[PDB]
Amino acid sequence: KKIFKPEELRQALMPTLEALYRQDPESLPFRQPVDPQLLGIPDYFDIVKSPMDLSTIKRKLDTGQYQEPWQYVDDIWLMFNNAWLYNRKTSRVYKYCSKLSEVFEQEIDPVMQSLGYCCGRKLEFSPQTLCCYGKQLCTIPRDATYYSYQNRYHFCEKCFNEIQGESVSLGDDPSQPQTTINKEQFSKRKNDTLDPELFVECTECGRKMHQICVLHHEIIWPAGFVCDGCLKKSARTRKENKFSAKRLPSTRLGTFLENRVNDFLRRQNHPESGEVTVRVVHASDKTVEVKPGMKARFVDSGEMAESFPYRTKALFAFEEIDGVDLCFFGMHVQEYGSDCPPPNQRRVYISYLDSVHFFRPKCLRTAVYHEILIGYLEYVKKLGYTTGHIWACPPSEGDDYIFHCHPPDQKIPKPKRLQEWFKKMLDKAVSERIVHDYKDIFKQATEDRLTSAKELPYFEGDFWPNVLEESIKESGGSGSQKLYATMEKHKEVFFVIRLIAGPAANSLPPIVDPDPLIPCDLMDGRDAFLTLARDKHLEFSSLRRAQWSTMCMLVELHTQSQD
Amino acid sequence: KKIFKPEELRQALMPTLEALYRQDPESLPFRQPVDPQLLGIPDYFDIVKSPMDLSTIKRKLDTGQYQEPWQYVDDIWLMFNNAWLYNRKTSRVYKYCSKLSEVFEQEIDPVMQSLGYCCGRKLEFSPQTLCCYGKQLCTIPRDATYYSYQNRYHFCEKCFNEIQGESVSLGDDPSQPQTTINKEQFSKRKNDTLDPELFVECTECGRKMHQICVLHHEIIWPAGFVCDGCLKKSARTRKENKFSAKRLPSTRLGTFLENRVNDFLRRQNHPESGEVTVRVVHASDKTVEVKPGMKARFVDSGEMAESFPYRTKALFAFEEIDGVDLCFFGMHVQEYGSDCPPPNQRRVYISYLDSVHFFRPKCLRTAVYHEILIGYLEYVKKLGYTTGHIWACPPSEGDDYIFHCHPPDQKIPKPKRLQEWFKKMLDKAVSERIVHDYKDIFKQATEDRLTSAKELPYFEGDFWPNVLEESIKESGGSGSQKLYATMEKHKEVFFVIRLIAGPAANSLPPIVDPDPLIPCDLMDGRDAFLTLARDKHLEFSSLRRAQWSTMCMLVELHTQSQD
Ligand SMILES: CC(=O)N[C@H](CCCCNC(=O)CSCCNC(=O)CCNC(=O)[C@H](O)C(C)(C)COP(=O)(O)OP(=O)(O)OC[C@H]1O[C@@H](n2cnc3c(N)ncnc32)[C@H](O)[C@@H]1OP(=O)(O)O)C(N)=O
Ligand SMILES: CC(=O)N[C@H](CCCCNC(=O)CSCCNC(=O)CCNC(=O)[C@H](O)C(C)(C)COP(=O)(O)OP(=O)(O)OC[C@H]1O[C@@H](n2cnc3c(N)ncnc32)[C@H](O)[C@@H]1OP(=O)(O)O)C(N)=O
Ligand SMILES: [Zn+2]
Ligand SMILES: [Zn+2]
Ligand SMILES: [Zn+2]
Ligand SMILES: [Zn+2]
Ligand SMILES: [Zn+2]
Ligand SMILES: [Zn+2]
Ligand SMILES: [Zn+2]
Repeated sequence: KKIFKPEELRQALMPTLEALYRQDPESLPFRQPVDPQLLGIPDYFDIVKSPMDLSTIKRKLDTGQYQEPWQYVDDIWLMFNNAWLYNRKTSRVYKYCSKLSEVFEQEIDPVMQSLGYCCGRKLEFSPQTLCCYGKQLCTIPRDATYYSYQNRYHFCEKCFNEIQGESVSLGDDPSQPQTTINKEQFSKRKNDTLDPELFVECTECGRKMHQICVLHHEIIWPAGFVCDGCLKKSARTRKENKFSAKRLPSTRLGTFLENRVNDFLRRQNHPESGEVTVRVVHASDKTVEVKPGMKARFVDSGEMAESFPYRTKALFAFEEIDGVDLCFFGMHVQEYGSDCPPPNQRRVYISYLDSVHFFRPKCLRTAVYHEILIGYLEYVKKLGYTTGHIWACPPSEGDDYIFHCHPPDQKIPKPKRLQEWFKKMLDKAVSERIVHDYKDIFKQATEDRLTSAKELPYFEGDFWPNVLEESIKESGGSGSQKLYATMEKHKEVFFVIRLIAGPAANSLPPIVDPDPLIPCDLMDGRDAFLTLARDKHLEFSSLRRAQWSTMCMLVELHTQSQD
Repeated sequence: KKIFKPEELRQALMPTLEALYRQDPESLPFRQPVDPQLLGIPDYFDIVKSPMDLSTIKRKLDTGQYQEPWQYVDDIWLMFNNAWLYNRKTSRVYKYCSKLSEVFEQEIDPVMQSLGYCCGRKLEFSPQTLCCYGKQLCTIPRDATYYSYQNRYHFCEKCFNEIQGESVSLGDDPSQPQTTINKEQFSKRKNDTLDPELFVECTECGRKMHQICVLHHEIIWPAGFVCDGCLKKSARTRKENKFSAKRLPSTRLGTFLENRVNDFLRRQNHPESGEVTVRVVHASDKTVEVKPGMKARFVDSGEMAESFPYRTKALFAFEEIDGVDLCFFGMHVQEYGSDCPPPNQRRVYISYLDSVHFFRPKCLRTAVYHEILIGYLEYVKKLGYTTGHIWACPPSEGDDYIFHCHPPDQKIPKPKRLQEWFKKMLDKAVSERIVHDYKDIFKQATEDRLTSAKELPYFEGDFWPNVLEESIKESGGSGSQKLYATMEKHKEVFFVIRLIAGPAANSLPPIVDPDPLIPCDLMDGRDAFLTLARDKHLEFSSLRRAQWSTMCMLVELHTQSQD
């Protein structure tokens, strides 16, 4: 019901238009309508379907042809966009248009906020990286050229010509079907699509606002979105967000971890700090099956179990930033209890761990990650797990372990840095008398005097079961030939962590998890959360997006159980 | 003297050569000598004046032709650049070489420190931009084509071709007459010159180690450089550096500022922190002379003083990092005491202010800057100065206020940030009862009810003297027509800080500096330090470089006073 008078707009908007005029000599190609004849370029109007310049925008602002502020922002970007679509990253017009937008990004935000809006940015989702289907490590970066069929199966232009002739094997994904598709049936594409961010309208104002900015979810507030401005003018606020990190069900594991982190934070008494919530959101019983090579060498002759049972758990840590939950750490673990046979007995394995670097304060981020991890080791140690195993291997270019689409400026560690990061955490744990000691897989195997692949712990998704299949094949049926060699080669990447050692490790009681099972398909393994994020445009790439993603993650965790 | 056994060099260096070999398929074009025939590229043996590859480097490392480890590092980088030059970054060959180099960067550093060297990086100083002579604001970027006479006068590609007639008038540079020079007598260069870092030999072991890495100065330790290892082999260490930041002569002002900062760090109790040393390294008395325009309008009239006397000071803050001094902040001020006629009477002005972002801990950096600023404003108040002035404006791209060549990842704030930065600093000083109030120049002029330009503080180098020249000139003789308008246009950038408000001004005691004069040509204004740095290749671009520059800066300060 809010009416905007054409003179209250120019009162607010014109300053930021003038600030674009005032840039000598950067605004020249924009000050008056582009005239293709007067610059000799007949291929202009055919490339720019609807053009814009500075005076056209000014005329509309002076006459009164802008109903609402976004129309003015939209034209301003239209003008920039045409200008980028013609010139290259190399010319002068481009450089100029960059400057104006750069200047405009600066002025528009306060002004738009003056008018009662969330911001003044034009916001879109940069094209995600896709999975090349040929190599299995192959990746498709933004702007690259790729081939799709039914928008499922995409191929990197290199991988695609590495195919035999014109017939492509495809859809080997679920079950038996080997549907064979011809090359002619594919779409040649550029991974360059830009989806805009969505707006939500205020049911009292009428103002378009960025969904992600105002954090409005249809499930949490089904009455409809009411902007802060309107809420303040009636001395009221939003309903409580019942779907919070804090209100996720508690478990002993979570309570233990968060107490540790929070106690740690208190002793620091650092001023930017806020309390950390830790929640276990998945817990289920699984079995890993020994693969066919190792099964035929060791299982069929009864030297090794055909499978090992383990519990898998997914846990996340959250912090309140600007009065809103943000998810900053995640981890999936595998726990092989006392009922599991050798050699996996009483071992825990960290499948995957991951983070988004928005924890406040930056100063204590690493230390908190170390605290959560050391705390996990301390928990399972008390219950009776004797040993922990960690495969320290950073994700490859544009892969994400748990959180879809990280911030562009959250550097990923190289192997050395990651290995030293783990050595630091474990050294801490060694000095608190929690971890007894640790060694790389090779020094450990020597220590334990092992002589056969069958003595190596065998975890779901780990590196060793795969290399053992190759070992047995390549060596003609042996299970020891290149074992110590392979262990040397990769040694500094494979941490083996002794929580309980010596004679003490032999006369221990049964391991009992006081926590109950927690079914939750969304976090059974890591692929579902990644898919959910890919599917719903969730990103962890900026604080505001991480906040919204977190908000959605929670709504999913809460509405999955209740039915 | 340490000749290396050829065996020492194989069992240390091969792991890094094998690491490059291990890269399938990224080392394929580098495995064999480039036989231009087999490929289909004729011009190889003319552009690459010497080819290099992994087979040849393997040959030498096995036959012991490598005398010292740096030859191996050169050949590795010989090979990389050869391939990096012949292709552009578009191709496949170039990308491959880039992965290779990153692998080598990751492998070589531990290996070289095992061989007793500082590091294994190949280091050079990237060219700095140069002043174009034509526009007098024109600039020559790295890699841009340009023209030069002697090594003094340079011209951008376009500027040079935009002087018609084929003769150039160089010699605006001195106050000596205007010579003229042919166009044939200029050199066509490219700005692609890279200077290697210098090495220093150890007088015992004989290894080349990077000067900047081991911080050896001919003047500090004139009995030759001895490496860290050789000192550790003799149960002895380097003679105490007598040219420290700490041993710079103290001042009552210096001591006041550092006592504030260090009390501040003690109260914070943050476990990363080092002590801060503030020293004033320049104090000279000067006078700013009213420029021609205003001189004619107001001075000859008898309405305002022809020139104002001020004291100028330069003060730097240092921190101990890895046991070495690092200069991290710098400020020049202009102090207009009680002997100074209006309107400048009892006003301080911050000429310039700069920083290098390596202060530990990061999370206290901004606070410490503020404590220094709030400390200065508190010191001048207690001395009897009523009013401080700050021209909040960040440096242009590629420009440096005080420290030459900043780190590439030290973001420079945009105006709205820098403005908010001074507000946070001031609000704290108002919280602390030190600053009474502060306002923008336009609101302050309105309160003081000013009516004429003769009433505005006239500071050396500040924005207003220049703009007042232009205003009188364009208005045809008027002293104050655009005045309030001009002040309004830039209000947000000119801070007016009131230290003593109201009645006090009428009869405060005279202002006396308890500190003596510190003559120091190097720190008289900002140009001499920038110039020294540009001349001696001093940079503040990394921790190691910034440390070396601090060492030289400190040597230069210590050896002007003494003869
Ligand atoms: C099947 C198969 O084949 N392969 C595999 C099998 C998978 C095995 C799974 N194994 C595991 O899951 C256990 S190890 C994996 C670790 N997880 C990740 O790495 C995910 C992404 N990384 C992160 O979330 C964080 O980086 C984290 C590792 C949590 C630590 O963050 P941090 O903040 O405590 O330290 P920092 O990151 O070094 O940064 C701390 C400082 O170092 C800086 N820094 C970091 N990296 C770099 C760099 N590369 N260059 C320069 N600086 C750099 C960073 O900027 C920063 O500065 P500051 O704090 O001053 O701002 C598969 N399934 O795909
Ligand atoms: C003649 C004429 O026409 N014109 C002029 C006339 C001269 C007038 C002279 N006036 C003055 O001397 C007074 S104005 C002060 C200007 N001095 C400088 O600007 C030197 C370069 N800048 C700095 O040394 C520092 O930035 C400093 C100003 C000390 C503040 O450092 P900081 O660290 O406390 O705050 P932060 O930098 O904002 O950073 C604080 C956070 O904000 C971040 N940040 C900073 N800038 C940006 C940015 N642009 N974009 C995004 N993020 C950004 C930064 O990375 C960071 O994150 P974190 O702490 O999590 O890492 C002439 N003569 O040429
Ligand atoms: Zn918004
Ligand atoms: Zn491909
Ligand atoms: Zn509203
Ligand atoms: Zn801190
Ligand atoms: Zn070095
Ligand atoms: Zn030029
Ligand atoms: Zn030596």
